[PDB]
Amino acid sequence: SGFRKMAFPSGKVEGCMVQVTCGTTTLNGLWLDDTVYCPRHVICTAEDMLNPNYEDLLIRKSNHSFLVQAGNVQLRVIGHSMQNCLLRLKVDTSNPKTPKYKFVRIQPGQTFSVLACYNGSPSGVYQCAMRPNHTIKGSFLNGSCGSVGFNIDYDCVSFCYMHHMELPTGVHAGTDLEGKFYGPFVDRQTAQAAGTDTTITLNVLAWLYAAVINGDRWFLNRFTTTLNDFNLVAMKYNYEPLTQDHVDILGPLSAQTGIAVLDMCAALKELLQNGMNGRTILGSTILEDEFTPFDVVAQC
Amino acid sequence: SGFRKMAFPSGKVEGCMVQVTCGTTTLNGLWLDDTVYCPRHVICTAEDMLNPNYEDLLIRKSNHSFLVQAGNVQLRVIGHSMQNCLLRLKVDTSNPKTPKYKFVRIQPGQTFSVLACYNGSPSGVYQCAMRPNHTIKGSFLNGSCGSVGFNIDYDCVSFCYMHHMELPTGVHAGTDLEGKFYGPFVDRQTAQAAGTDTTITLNVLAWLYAAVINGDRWFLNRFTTTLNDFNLVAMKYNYEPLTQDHVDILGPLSAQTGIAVLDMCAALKELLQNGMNGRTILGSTILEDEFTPFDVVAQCS
Repeated sequence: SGFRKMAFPSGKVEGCMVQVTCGTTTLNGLWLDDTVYCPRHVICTAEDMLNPNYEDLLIRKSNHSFLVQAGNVQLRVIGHSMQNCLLRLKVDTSNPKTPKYKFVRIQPGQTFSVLACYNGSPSGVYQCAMRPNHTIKGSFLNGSCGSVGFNIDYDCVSFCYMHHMELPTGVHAGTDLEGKFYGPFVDRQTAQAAGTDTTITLNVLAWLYAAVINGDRWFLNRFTTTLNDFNLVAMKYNYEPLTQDHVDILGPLSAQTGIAVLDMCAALKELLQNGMNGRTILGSTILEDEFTPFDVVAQC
Repeated sequence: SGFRKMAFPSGKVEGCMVQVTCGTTTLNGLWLDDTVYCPRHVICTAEDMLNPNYEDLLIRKSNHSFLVQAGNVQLRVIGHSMQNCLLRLKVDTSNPKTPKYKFVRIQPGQTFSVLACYNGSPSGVYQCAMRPNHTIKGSFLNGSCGSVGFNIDYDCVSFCYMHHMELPTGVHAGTDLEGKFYGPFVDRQTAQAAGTDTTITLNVLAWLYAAVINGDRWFLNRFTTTLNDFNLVAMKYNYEPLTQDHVDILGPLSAQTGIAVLDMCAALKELLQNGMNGRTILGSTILEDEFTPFDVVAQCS
C-alpha cells in the first residue's frame, strides 16, 4: 500500500557520470565503454551561444581542449566528434562500470528517472514524465547540463534523456542519447517558448481508477460516451485525445474495478465541462497526470 | 529551478542488499562488512507470527537454517545473534562494496531515502519523512521487509530505518539499525494503530520558502505575527509548535528570500484559517510537510 512516485535505483547510472570541461564551462557527461557523451554547447562561450556555428567551433577545438574527469581520474581524450546536439569524446579507457544499456527515444506521457548531477557527481534521483509539449518539469540548477534520464529493465539501462537547458517558464528541455532534441528546441540563445501544454489524459484516467480503488465514487455517472465524442471534448479542454492503445492499456484497471473504459471517459467528460467544484478526488482538488496506469497497477 | 521530491543516489546502498531465507520465508537483508542485518520475523512460520517468543524460536535454529544470497554468490552463515527486532547474521565473507557508514536513529520530521527491495533485489528509491506518530507513509508491497532508509552525507551512508510491516491503515512501521522500533509497534501479527499524526510545521514553512524561491508568492501577505500567536493557531490546526530553534533553522531561507520567519508564519496562519483559495503551491492543493529546511536549501540554493 501507498502511492509514491518512485525512481529506479541509480547505481548503474552513477557509475557512468563524469565531469567534462571545455574552456571555462564544466558540465556532466555519460561515460559508456570508451565513449563520453555530453551536450555540445560545452564548446561554446557566452558570445557564441547567441548564434553558434557548431561545425566551426568544433573545427577550432583539439583533443586536448576537452577535459574529462571520473572521480579522481583524468581521462585522456583521443578523438572527438559531434552527433546532432551531442559531443562524443573518445577516451583511451573503457568504463569498467559500463552496464548493459540501450538508447531509446521516449514518447510524451511516459515516465523516466533522472539522476541530477553536478561536476560529474550525482546529487539526487527523481521520477518525471515527458510532457505532451516535449518538456519536462524537473529540478535542475546551474551545472546540471548533461544529467541523464533513464529507465531500467532487468539489468539493462535504457537511456532516454540528457539535459540541455531550462526554458523561460522554468521547464526543461533536452535530447535523446542520439542528440536529437525532444520537441522543436535548439541549443541556441534564441527566444524559445514551449508550446501550450496539454494534460496527459491516459494518466488522469489511471488516477480516476485509483480513486475508485480507494473508495472515491462521486464523479462516476450513468452517462454513456463513444471514444470519438470523448476525444472531441478532451481536445476542447486541452486534454490529449485517447488513443486505441490507450484504451487497451486501461483494460486491467477496468477489469479490477468493473468500470468500462468509456464509462470512466464519460465521468472525466463531465469533470472537464463542469469542474470538480471543490470536491476532492484522492484528497486533491486538481487532477494528477504524472501517475501512469503502470504506476497504479504495480502499486495497487 | 523547479521543485521535486528527490532521493539520494542509491548506488552505495544497492551493493549492500542481499536476500535472506529461512524456511519458505524470504526477505531483504543489509550486508555490511561480515554482518547481514534483517528483520527477525524471517525466523517465524505462519503460526509463530501470531504469538512469537523470539528467544525461544531463535535458539532452535542453526547457522544452516539461514540461506543468504548476494546476487549469484551464496554466503555462509557462521554465527548469529538477535538485537532487539533485528537478526544479525555473521557471514564468512566481508562485503567488498561496504560503504563508509553509521547507524543513526532519526527524529520525527526528518527525511530519508528508501530503497525498496524484493527478494534481495532493489526495485525503487524514494524520499519520505519520519511522521510525528512514528510511522512512514511509504509504498511497500509483500516481500519488501528489510528494505532500508538512509541519508548520504558526502561519502558516508547513515542508515536509519529498516522496514518491518504495514499497519491496517496502510502506513509503514519499522526499526532503526539497532532493531528498536520507531513508535509503540511490535513485530507481531496483531492489529496495531498509530497515534494521531500532526503536521510538521517547520517543513511546511521550508516548502513555502521553496515556493517563493521558485517565483510563486501569491499566498504572502502584509501581516506578521508573534511566535506565541502563531502557536495558538498551530495547536488549533493540529500543527507542531514552532520553537525559537526552528525559527533559527529557517534563518538562511529567510535571508535568501528576504521574508522574515514570522512573516512567513503570518502567511501560513492565513492559509490554515482561510484555505488555499482554489490555488496551488508548487503544484499542490495540500500543504506539504515532508521537505526539511535542509532539503530545500540543497535543492534551491
